[PDB]
Amino acid sequence: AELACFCYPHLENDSYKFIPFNNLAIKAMLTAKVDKKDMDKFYDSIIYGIAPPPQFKKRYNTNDNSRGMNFETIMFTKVAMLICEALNSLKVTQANVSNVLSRVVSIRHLENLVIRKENPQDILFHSKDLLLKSTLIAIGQSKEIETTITAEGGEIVFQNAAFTMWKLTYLEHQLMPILDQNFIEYKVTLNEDKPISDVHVKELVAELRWQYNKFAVITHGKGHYRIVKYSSVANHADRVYATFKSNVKTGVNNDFNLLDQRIIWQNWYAFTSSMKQGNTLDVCKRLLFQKMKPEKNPFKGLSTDRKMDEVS
Amino acid sequence: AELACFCYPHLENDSYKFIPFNNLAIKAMLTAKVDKKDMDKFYDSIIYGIAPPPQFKKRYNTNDNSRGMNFETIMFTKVAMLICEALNSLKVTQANVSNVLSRVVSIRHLENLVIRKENPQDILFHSKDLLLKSTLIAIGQSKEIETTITAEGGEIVFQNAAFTMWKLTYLEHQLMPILDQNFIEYKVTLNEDKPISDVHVKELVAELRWQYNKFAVITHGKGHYRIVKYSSVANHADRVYATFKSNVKTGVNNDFNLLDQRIIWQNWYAFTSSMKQGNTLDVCKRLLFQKMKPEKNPFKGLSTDRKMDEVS
Amino acid sequence: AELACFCYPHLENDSYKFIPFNNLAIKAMLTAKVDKKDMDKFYDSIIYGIAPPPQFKKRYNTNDNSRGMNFETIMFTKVAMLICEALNSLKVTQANVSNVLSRVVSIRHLENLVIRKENPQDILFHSKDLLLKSTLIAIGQSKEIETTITAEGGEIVFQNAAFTMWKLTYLEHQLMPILDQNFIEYKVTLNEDKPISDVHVKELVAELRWQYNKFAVITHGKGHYRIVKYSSVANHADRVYATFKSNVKTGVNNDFNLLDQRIIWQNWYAFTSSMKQGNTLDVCKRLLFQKMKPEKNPFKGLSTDRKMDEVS
Amino acid sequence: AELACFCYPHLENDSYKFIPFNNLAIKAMLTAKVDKKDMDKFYDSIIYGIAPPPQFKKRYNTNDNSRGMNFETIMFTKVAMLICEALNSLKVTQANVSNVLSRVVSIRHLENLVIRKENPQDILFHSKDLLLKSTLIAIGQSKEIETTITAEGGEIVFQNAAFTMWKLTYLEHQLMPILDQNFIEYKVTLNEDKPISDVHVKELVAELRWQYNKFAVITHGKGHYRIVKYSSVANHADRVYATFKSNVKTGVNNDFNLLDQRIIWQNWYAFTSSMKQGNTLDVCKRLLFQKMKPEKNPFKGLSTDRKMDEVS
Amino acid sequence: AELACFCYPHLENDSYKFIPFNNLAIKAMLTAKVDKKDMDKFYDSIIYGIAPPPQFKKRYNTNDNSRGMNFETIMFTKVAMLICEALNSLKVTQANVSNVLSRVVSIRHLENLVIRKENPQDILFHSKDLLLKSTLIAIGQSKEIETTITAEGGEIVFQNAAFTMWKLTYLEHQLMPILDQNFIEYKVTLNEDKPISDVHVKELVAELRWQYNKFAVITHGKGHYRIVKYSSVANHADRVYATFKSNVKTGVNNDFNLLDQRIIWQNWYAFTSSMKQGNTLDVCKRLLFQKMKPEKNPFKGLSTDRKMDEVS
Ligand SMILES: [Cl-]
Ligand SMILES: [Cl-]
Ligand SMILES: [Cl-]
Ligand SMILES: [Cl-]
Ligand SMILES: [Cl-]
Ligand code: NA
Repeated sequence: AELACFCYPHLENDSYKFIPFNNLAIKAMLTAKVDKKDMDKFYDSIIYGIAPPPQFKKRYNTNDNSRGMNFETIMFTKVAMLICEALNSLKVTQANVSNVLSRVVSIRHLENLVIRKENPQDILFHSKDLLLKSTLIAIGQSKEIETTITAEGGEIVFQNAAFTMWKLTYLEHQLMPILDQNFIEYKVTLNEDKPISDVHVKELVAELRWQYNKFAVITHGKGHYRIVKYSSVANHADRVYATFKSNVKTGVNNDFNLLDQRIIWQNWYAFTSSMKQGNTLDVCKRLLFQKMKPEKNPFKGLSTDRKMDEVS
Repeated sequence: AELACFCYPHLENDSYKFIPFNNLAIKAMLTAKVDKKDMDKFYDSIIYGIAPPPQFKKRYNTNDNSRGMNFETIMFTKVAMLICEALNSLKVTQANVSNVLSRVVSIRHLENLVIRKENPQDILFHSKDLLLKSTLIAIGQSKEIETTITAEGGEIVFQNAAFTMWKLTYLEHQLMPILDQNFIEYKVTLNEDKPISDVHVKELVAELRWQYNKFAVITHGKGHYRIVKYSSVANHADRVYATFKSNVKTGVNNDFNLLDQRIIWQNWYAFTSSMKQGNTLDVCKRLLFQKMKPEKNPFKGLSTDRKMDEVS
Repeated sequence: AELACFCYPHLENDSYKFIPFNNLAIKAMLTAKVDKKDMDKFYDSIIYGIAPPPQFKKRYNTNDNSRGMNFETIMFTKVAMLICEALNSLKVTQANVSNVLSRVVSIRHLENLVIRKENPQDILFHSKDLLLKSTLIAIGQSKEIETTITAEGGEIVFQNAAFTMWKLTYLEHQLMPILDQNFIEYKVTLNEDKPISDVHVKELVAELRWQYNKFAVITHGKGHYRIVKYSSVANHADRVYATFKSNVKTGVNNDFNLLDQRIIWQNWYAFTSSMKQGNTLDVCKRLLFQKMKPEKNPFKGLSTDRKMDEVS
Repeated sequence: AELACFCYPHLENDSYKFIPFNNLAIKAMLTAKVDKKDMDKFYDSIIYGIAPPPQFKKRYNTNDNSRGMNFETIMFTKVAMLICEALNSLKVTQANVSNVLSRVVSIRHLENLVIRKENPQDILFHSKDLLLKSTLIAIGQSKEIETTITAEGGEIVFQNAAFTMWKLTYLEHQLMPILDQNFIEYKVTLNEDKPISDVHVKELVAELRWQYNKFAVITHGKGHYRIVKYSSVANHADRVYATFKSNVKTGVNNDFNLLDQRIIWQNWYAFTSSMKQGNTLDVCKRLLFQKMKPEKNPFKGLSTDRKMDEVS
Repeated sequence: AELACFCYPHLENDSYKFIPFNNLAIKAMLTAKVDKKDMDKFYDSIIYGIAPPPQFKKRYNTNDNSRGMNFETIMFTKVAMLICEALNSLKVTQANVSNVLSRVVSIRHLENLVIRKENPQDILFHSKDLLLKSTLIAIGQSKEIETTITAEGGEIVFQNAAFTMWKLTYLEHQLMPILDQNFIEYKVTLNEDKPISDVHVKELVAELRWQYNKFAVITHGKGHYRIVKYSSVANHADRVYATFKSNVKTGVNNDFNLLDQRIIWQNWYAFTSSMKQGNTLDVCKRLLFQKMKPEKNPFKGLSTDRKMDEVS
């Protein structure tokens, strides 16, 4: 959803402050009769303060909508506040305010950051610097790459010197949970920006082959691995191409990190490489469904080793 | 119930302070044997402080009474405090204290204000000024008219630039809930920001005809619309007439605002107009039960009437 | 779903007997690996008897399917038995068996018949003749029209000499409930095959206008009225045209009863008339969205009468 | 309610057989549009058999009515069957059928009889003769007086050679419970129709004065004592007088048994005596509220004896 | 129990400070092996501080004892603190220190004072002086008579200018509840220890005769009325005489206030009068069981007046 679904701008001095919507203001807006010309304008609930532009009605869950967010939960407020705190640190100017608020982001990523931030065990709880950096990355206001330290979060299920693997517990989210109960997804973030040894790569690949054999190892080009069911790959390709195409259109920074060819699923590496080369969706995407000549396996015997390890 | 059911006066210098009753003081009063001459006097429970005059026993729910209020709930205390705060701002004098305390008010309206006041999302939570105004209107100590901003509240089910429609949550009340489970009633308050446009009048009437076709649009003359089941119209008629009649008997001025003839149910407009002309209840109600086709042109003859006035 | 989802044929004498599937046989079939050539063949679970052809997998709810039926409920067995009892009375021959089982029917209609049949208050409980007739109508093996006596059932919400109105309680079904919690639908069946007086029509129309103003009065041409939300009409038109088109294709009896033009929604009568006249979907369907010149209202003042009735 | 609210007559051979209504038939009738002239006729639900005449609608509890009976409970069916069994033993004639069913009876009395007859400890369980007799008395088809053996029932709280005292547990009833939670009432039936010794009368009076001092001892003239709160006495006077008047008007002999003047409350004896003498309600009632000079009581110091027994 | 069951003395400066036992110190003491010589010495649990003298073991509930107090409840600690607060205000010296802790008091009376004290509605909550007075009276360290203001507490069930009647809720107590579920007792305290008008006495007697006719009105001579079941009177007599006899033998003054003969049960008045005259238990107590010549009824017709009030 757009950042504009959570907060509205308020001019103080030369700079804009951002304020969370009250959930009852949103609720009022959803029952409102509004002229077409005012669909893109902030809404006055009268009793509960300002509400988001009515054009965003479908971002919110109601009796007849389950494709939006549960804005009446406490997590909505927590996420809104997370966003506001980050935006407030930016000193957004008159010129940029609309651009900033129109950015569409992952709400689940933000709920996960709230979960990190509120846990006294977690570094984000103790470092406002890292919390802000992590949030800025999540709301499209940073050039920095998401790494282990700034990761959205979840449950750590594997870790070595170079990598941290997280289970994304989207089924249990309050604000915008995944509704398909068969959903399972992980991400692998890089611990440091530093050359990674063959040994540490091998360790990750061995874990992925043994423990997550039914998962494709892919990436959306933003600097981390996404571990997804093979049955979901086509959808990921659609999302990835569209984002890439759009960035080419708006001339926005369209840097796409392919990541390690020894780790990424062979077909996905082919699909994304062809995409970067400037091919159309159809040329790209069909590479996903093709059985390819198995590349020179950089790490033979990995699964057998894990197997023998388990037996002993 | 009378305001004297919630608090008692204490003279301090030149004006009164009002103090809420302890619920156990009321409970003791209910078991008390009192001289007839003392039925109208505030009661000393000895252990729990002053209590309301025994003449108001029937205002309180007991084993042999379910037609009063639940004075042992926390809401009783909250409503009593709301009343006291408003009354304390008035500087009530000896000349007026009896009249003030004898004013009968809607307890449900007051519970609804407590509900608004205690919600951080609601402007009443943040504006002592508006809270006082809203309360003063509710307890009959204001010249002001209830509007959206000063409304008793409830659930907003429709809103446009000119109007806010509220569902009244009376079934869920703690202090004096409606006990008939078939109860459904709404109210429409004017936002009163700017002059009203007929665009917004048409929108309201369309919502009412389409979504609430089984409800009569009426008013009790206090400046807002009441959306009631047609099957409850006769009862509202009786209540409205009694209040009107009583104000005539006593001497209080009857300000009955008829509102918009295009919005009010035609029969209700006729009934209230006849009432305002001093007709008996029997004559007024006949209009309620009469089949009646809408008035084409209520403004026809306005100039001719002015003409004949000049001739006279 | 197809009748073939509930039972399989077994040759006894010259005639076919029909036997319900065990739900664990179906469950086994859903986990089975089957050759393309055998998708249309009955499945042998080995342990739990015969199961339906694997081509019907999507008729059954599983972890990854919510668009089918809950075949593990007792209602599945009850419906299967209802079907078998009716089919067994037919003495289906070798030639017809495949045709009979391929018929797609409403499962909810059948669950409703089970609910009627199992209620000792209901005539279907006491008359095997009427139960069989009702079931045959429901499974496409009868020329008879569904009437009040043979109705699928539900809750009676209105009745007069000529009509019976039923609420379809699909939200509460066990086998294949409607999942959209906003669903509401009724049907009006004719009590007798006998001319209906203007008075009795007027009574129905008055009820529909007063109590169900937000519902379109339509029909699928099979001899009864369907009372559906206006917001669902376009979908009904799609379903109705497809069925009509298909029947023209297979040369199947394509009799479409328009029903009473004084009762049916004006636009729906236009749409279905144009359909019968042989027009395309686009010519037909667009009549639904057009505001038409209100036809000569056969019953003026109906809503006003009900209104005045309620007030008194 | 009238007997016609529970069953309808069906002519078999020589005479009428009474058959209980299905509760869904009643439920259908409540939704039915019926011609004015047919309001007093038995209603055909089509689906669920015959229903009571629509003129009796208010006898049945619905969403908008709480003053009737809960006809969807199993007790409705049990009461109906009890009525039917009694009526079917009478061989009612054509000339009598309508009057028999028009009789208004106590539904609570009937539920109590059901409670008696279904209890294997109770004599009514083991004697169809006594059961029929008890029921015929309750439904106004007997010249017999209700005694202990044929009592409606309840809980026995006192018993001696001559009397049995019952607590009427109307609060716990399923069909038509008393809704006032403050309700308490007892009845004292005579164990047999014989002269009662002074000693056995004195024993009853002693118990009433000691254990039930806040209760008036009255009678409705049907041969037993009713023990009711003094605060309900005036209401009993209204009901009793109303019934007495009704009988005199319709030429029915009241046969009002005053009962023992040594037991009945003095003011009640005066009231009913004045009623039998033919006086107006106003004149009779005036005797209820008259602090009349005590008659000397024929049982001195009964409470003193009980006190001393308690202390020992 | 003895005050020494709740606290121990600690000399501080000129006088003793009293300190509550930890419940685990008591629990330890209950398992302790102690010399007979030390049974009357305070016990050192080592772990949980000082404990009561082992001679008081039976005052505490354990697996083999249910006749004591529940010392592990929070009410134990509250009562203990209530006692200490009162004793500490006395500046007890070596002179009286031992007699103070030996005094046996009503634990239930003390729990009731805690219940009064902790209630913001109660005057004891706001006045430390009245709280101390009330407690000092309850623990036998005051010459003042218990009145309404200083009452132990309970539920107010009647009140007039002169009296307050309390229900003792001993069944619900935590520390040492009455275990006989048949228990019911009230007390009537004087609002002021001043002469009381005949009218105000009459009001009390009328309430007692009407609402509490099965209760004997007695007193234990300490300045208030106790309303007890007639079946408990003989036991009260034994307790009262034993205390009187004991006070005589222990030099302590009796000061038995017989209270008002127009209120007290005749037999109790005779018994206690005879007691005050120095007669033996046999002579005193037999007056309880004698049917006495009725005394001139001071207020004839009280019962009739209430009856008439109830009927109207
Ligand atoms: Cl990525
Ligand atoms: Cl109003
Ligand atoms: Cl149809
Ligand atoms: Cl009687
Ligand atoms: Cl005492
Ligand atoms: Na009828």
